[PDB]
Amino acid sequence: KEMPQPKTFGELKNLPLLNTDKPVQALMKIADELGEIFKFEAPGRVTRYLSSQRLIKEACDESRFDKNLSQALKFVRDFAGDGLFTSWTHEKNWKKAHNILLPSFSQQAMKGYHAMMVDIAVQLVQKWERLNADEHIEVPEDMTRLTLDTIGLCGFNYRFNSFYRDQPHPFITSMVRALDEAMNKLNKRQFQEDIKVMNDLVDKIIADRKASGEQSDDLLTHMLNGKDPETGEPLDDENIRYQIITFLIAGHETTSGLLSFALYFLVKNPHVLQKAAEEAARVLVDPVPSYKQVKQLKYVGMVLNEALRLWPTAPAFSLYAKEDTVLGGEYPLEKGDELMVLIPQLHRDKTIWGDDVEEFRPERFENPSAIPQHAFKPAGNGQRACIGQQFALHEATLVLGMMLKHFDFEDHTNYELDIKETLTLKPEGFVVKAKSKKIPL
Amino acid sequence: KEMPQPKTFGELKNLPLLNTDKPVQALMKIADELGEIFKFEAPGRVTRYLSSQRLIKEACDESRFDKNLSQALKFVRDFAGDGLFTSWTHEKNWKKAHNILLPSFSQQAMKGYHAMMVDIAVQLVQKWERLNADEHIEVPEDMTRLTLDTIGLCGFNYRFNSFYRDQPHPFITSMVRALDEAMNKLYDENKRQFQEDIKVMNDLVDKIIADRKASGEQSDDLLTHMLNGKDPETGEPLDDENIRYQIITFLIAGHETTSGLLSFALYFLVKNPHVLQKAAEEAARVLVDPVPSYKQVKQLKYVGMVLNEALRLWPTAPAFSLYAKEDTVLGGEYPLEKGDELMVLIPQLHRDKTIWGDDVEEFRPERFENPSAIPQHAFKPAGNGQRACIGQQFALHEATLVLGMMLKHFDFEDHTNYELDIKETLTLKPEGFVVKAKSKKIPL
Ligand code: HEM
Ligand code: HEM
Repeated sequence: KEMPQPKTFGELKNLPLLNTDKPVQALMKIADELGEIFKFEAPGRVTRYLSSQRLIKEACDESRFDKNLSQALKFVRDFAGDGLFTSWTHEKNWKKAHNILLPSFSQQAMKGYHAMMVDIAVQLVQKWERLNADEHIEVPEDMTRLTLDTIGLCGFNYRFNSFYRDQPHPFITSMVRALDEAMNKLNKRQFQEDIKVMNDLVDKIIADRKASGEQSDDLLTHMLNGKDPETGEPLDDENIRYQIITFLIAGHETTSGLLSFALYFLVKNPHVLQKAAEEAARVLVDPVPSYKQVKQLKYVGMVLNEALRLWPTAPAFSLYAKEDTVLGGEYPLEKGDELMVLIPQLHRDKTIWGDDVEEFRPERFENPSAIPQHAFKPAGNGQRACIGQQFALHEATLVLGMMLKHFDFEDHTNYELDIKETLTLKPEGFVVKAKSKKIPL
Repeated sequence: KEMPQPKTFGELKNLPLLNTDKPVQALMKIADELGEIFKFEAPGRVTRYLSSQRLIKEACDESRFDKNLSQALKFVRDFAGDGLFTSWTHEKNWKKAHNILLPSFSQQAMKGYHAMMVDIAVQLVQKWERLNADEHIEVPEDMTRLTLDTIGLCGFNYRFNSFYRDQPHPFITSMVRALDEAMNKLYDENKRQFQEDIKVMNDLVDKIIADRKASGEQSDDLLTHMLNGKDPETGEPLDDENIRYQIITFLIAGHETTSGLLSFALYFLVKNPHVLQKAAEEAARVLVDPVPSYKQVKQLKYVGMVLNEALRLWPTAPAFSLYAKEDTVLGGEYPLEKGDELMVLIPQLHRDKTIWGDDVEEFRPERFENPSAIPQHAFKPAGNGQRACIGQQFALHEATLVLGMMLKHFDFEDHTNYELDIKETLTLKPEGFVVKAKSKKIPL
């Protein structure tokens, strides 16, 4: 009944324990030591970190707990505003935007984003095809170039052309500078300038599209044409801007991290790589993969789910108790008390996954119906789960499938995993050499 | 712009594509080929079948579309008359009965029907408790015995005593034969028999109304409510003949839709043993008294989710008809003229993958864990708007109660490895579904 709590530093409470470049990995070690629930305090704040499926399934009951705007989300809200990710569930724009955008993020909707995803995918594979013998690839760097550009094209038909440059388009620079500044807060002049660079570009694109009247296959067209069936209202131009900035912020790094971690696990487990590469060869028989072919990349999808099991790229999400309640028959909580779900620990719960939790075994996802409810939560929970989850997996399955069709990979530095933490996780410094199989592209 | 339509074969039009006694299932396969809307013609008519949530939301706009009496409903009107189910919305009795009966069908009103539901539910349990080792249960048959008797007791305090008989009470025999004849019409002896079945139904129900009025007895049934209610709008009460039509209508409209729901839920539970275990775990944790209380039925959350998921896959009154009130454009692409008919294909609506995900055929009650998050007009087992099922709270309270008791008292075996066979009439049901129950020996 008494909750464990790690070391306290007087009036600093537990804050000093997170004065580190890798706070989630430090919290996982605290979960290692204290078990399924621990208390964590900062000067005027309290949170309880949950690690076991037993307690997390109760936390995921939406009649009892709702998404909380953590301090990180409040700082990201200075530029993400009231877009989906940084809104309270009871804010009117959360509901409006959710009802309008849901159907445009469905698996069926991926069919209309497929060609633009392929356009950027092909640009990445062609870059690697064109490398000389004395060169290597910087994985996370190229995966981020890919994901940013794909979200810019599918989101608002805008080309960042990140594969044509050494220094990123100026929006990307301000966006990543903006996000790092908000994560560092856990400058002001630079922060305000970076907000303006983001709003100026996105506002201009929205004003240009409304002027032309053109209809394309992007999310902006859907937002300009959508009407919330409940209120009957469309989103205004400011909120559309925040949704756009939000797709980029929430989707670019989580998705590039997944691709980087999946390639990492594959070069470290050659037998799994070979099985995934043999599926890619059999399925992707055309020089341009089709939507239906990506859907048949089943083992590739299993590789991606297992990479997400071990290193879910948006690793913690925050909840608040809606009313007074008791968690797991043991821990009484009051209305408003906050819970943090530590996804990487949930995904290491030996009572669900077996004792081999640290092993990379995509075969765990062979039968998706066997995974207990709330045991696997890389996309968060319920109505506040990631709306971009079908987009992210289609993109990553498409791209990983193409990589495996076209190249053999070498882990030429015997890379040592070093997980860098920002809003998201990624394998910093991960580099490979790819040798082309010379297959038509 | 042009409406999709299946191949036409000269003067037979699209009729050769429905050479079946299971047209909704056949129609769902055409929706799978042609999409969210298709026109369907036969020499006699023209209708448009709608399957996506996006166009069904527009068809559900009551200022543009209203309930159409299909031909089945017109044939059923010969014995259901101007009861709520077979009336046009503009008929005076529709609006008077609607206003008067709404408060007797609310959730709150279920509190007063609860004891009578419990009465018939205990008889079903006792029947199954008393079977010998070598026996099995006919599911839709017993479920239909239960619903008819529950509707009879709660509707007009009449006991059909279906669990005491091999052959139903004469009223039931006549009602079900009258219904069958109505659907089969979609013959001189059929006609004479149909007039005899109408007289059996009317004579009994008229006699019971008259006995009630002559005694002044006040009971907990819908008949008392209709004898004493007055429409707040016109200030008038229902007359005796209309009261007879609503009693027949409750039985017609409620018996097989509700029995079909229970049968399909038990079918999905025995084909999905992990779900059945989770549901039975809730029934054991919640139903701690000898017989369930109203409050206990309301706390059977997972049991209600199982029932909703069964209604998502196989909505037991699967299609409803609408007519355009005025000229209008549907979905910004399809112009309709006043009077044009639409059919809502409920099971196909319920498989719209943009709403529910790609896994639409799976039985997963957890899809209903947070009802408020299901998109508007995505789940429509009770029809739409002011013409929606007035008996919906009654049917869900009954089913939740009965399935909760089933799961409390017995373990179930799908001893024939039953192959799902969906018979279509006015409703759906798993024809021939059979099971063995093993008592948990928990006394009532
Ligand atoms: C593998 C990649 C991804 C992962 C692991 C991921 C993870 C998550 C998680 C854990 C949440 C919930 C956060 C919370 O509870 O506070 C979330 C929400 C969200 N994500 Fe993703 N995400 C991914 C990709 C994307 C993409 C590609 C997009 C957009 C194109 C996107 C847009 C969003 C949005 C808009 C929300 C908020 C939804 C709402 O609350 O209504 N994400 N994501
Ligand atoms: C799960 C069981 C049930 C289902 C799936 C169901 C379904 C429906 C549907 C879809 C409609 C609309 C028909 C149309 O638009 O043509 C309807 C109407 C109706 N149902 Fe139900 N029903 C069920 C149970 C009941 C019960 C138990 C009763 C009575 C005790 C009942 C009585 C009625 C009546 C009177 C109407 C006509 C309402 C009006 O138009 O004013 N139903 N039902």
